[PDB]
Parts: sequence; structure tokens; C-alpha cells
Amino acid sequence: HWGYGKHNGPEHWHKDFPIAKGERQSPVDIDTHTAKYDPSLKPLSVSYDQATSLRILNNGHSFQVTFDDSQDKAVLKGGPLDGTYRLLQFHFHWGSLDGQGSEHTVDKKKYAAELHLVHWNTKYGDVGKAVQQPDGLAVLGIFLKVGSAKPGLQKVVDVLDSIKTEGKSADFTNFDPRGLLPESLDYWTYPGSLTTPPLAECVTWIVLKEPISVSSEQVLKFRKLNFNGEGEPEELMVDNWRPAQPLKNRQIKASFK
Ligand SMILES: CCN[C@H]1C[C@@H](C)S(=O)(=O)c2sc(S(N)(=O)=O)cc21
Ligand SMILES: [Zn+2]
Repeated sequence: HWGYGKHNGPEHWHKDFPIAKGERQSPVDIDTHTAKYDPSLKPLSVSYDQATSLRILNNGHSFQVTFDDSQDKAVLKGGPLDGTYRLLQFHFHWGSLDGQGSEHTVDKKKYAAELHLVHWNTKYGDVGKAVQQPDGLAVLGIFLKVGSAKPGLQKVVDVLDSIKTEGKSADFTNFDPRGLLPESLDYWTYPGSLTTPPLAECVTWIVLKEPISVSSEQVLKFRKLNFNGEGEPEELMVDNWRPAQPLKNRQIKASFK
């Protein structure tokens, strides 16, 4: 029922999910002059060497790649986190034009897209329990700007025509998510929420400072996906981003000066 259109988009979500007007909603604008450098923050530890991707699917809101999270194969540790978080899936948010598409903004600047790598805290046993806890999820957010092609993204781009419409999925094994990371792991972090329904306030956000570059031809392929199912009127899957929400009583911390 919810989506990103005029009649079911983010301005309507509160009617079904009242937490939309909550105290720790995401995304937010990162004001770089107001963020606080925190020397107590540790470097991120990203251990994706043993990642096992399974499937790629169009869920009607985005496309996502899912991973085997039945063991500690691909994990995120360190940074602002206590304990071990397992990689579950990644997905993107993007725009109709190159000047919009990211969810987070930096000094009000929007990027062409935003990549979310979603991880859940293993102390809670399964992702469903984790979403009910204030430290249940950690999402690594990476900005995409348009420039040179990202070789590590091309395998994803090449299969999108096979999942054009809602509900379509395909086998997507042996994909290495390390190919999507920037060089630097410097980051901002703040406590927030899922950016789609159910909008649960269960996420430690880790947003990387360094964007990755993708080519115009790569992003164009994202824009050819459909929100609709096969045999419904065609509606292009674009602008699947939630606008920035009020920071309220939160401080954004930076790992770097
Ligand atoms: C379409 C629903 N997506 C929801 C529910 C679960 C799928 S999830 O994996 O906990 C997750 S992560 C994000 S985001 N955009 O904050 O990273 C949204 C979602
Ligand atoms: Zn997302």
C-alpha cells in the first residue's frame, strides 16, 4: 500500500506508521560543521571475505541482494558498535535525475543514489527480534556520484533486466560486496531508524564520507526498473528515497577531523 507516489508517499506514511513522527527518524542532513569529532570512536571492521550472496529481487520498492546470514560469514564490527553484526542484504535508493536520489544529505547536498548494507546484531538471534531493539541493526550507507564506472557494480547492473517488475527474483551467487566500498572507511554515525515502513527506531547509522563513482550508463539501468508487477501499467522505479527528517535531540559524531 505504501510507496513513493503522490498519494502513498512519505508524507502519508504516518497514518499507518505513527512512529514516522518519532524522535529518532532517518534519514537526516549531516551538517559537517556541527558534527562532533569523537576520538573514542574505533575504526570500522568490515569482514566480507566469506560472504555468500544468494538471490537478487525486485520487491516493488527497490531491488535487493540477499546473503546467507545463518553463520558469521560477513560481519561488521567496531566503529560505534558493540558486538557482531551480520550482513543480511544490500539495496539502493536513487533518483530520476543525477541531482537527487540519496536519502542522507551532506550540507544539504544530495547525491545520485545511496547504497545501504544492512546488518543485524547477532545477540538477538534473528532479524525479526533485532528490529524491536534500539541497537538491533547497523546500516552502512554509501553515496554514489556520477562519474567513472564502478567495475564491482557491473555484475548487478547486468542482471537487472531479469528482475524488471515487482516480485521477480534471480539466482545471484558469488557476488563480492567488497567491490562496492570506497577506499576510505571514515564515517559519521548517529542513532536512527529504518527509512521505509515500518520505520522502526532500531538502527545505528554509519554513513561513509567518501562516495563511490558510478557511470551514467550504470545509474540509467536502475531507472529502467518498474515499481509495478508484470501486466500492470508501467511506472518507472525512480525517486525511491525518503526526505531528511528532523534531527531533534541527537548529535552526529564523526570518526575523522
Ligand atoms: C522494504 C522494507 N525494508 C525494510 C525492512 C527490512 C527489509 S530491513 O532489511 O530491516 C530494512 S533496512 C531498510 S533501510 N532503507 O533503512 O536500510 C529498510 C528495511
Ligand atoms: Zn535503504
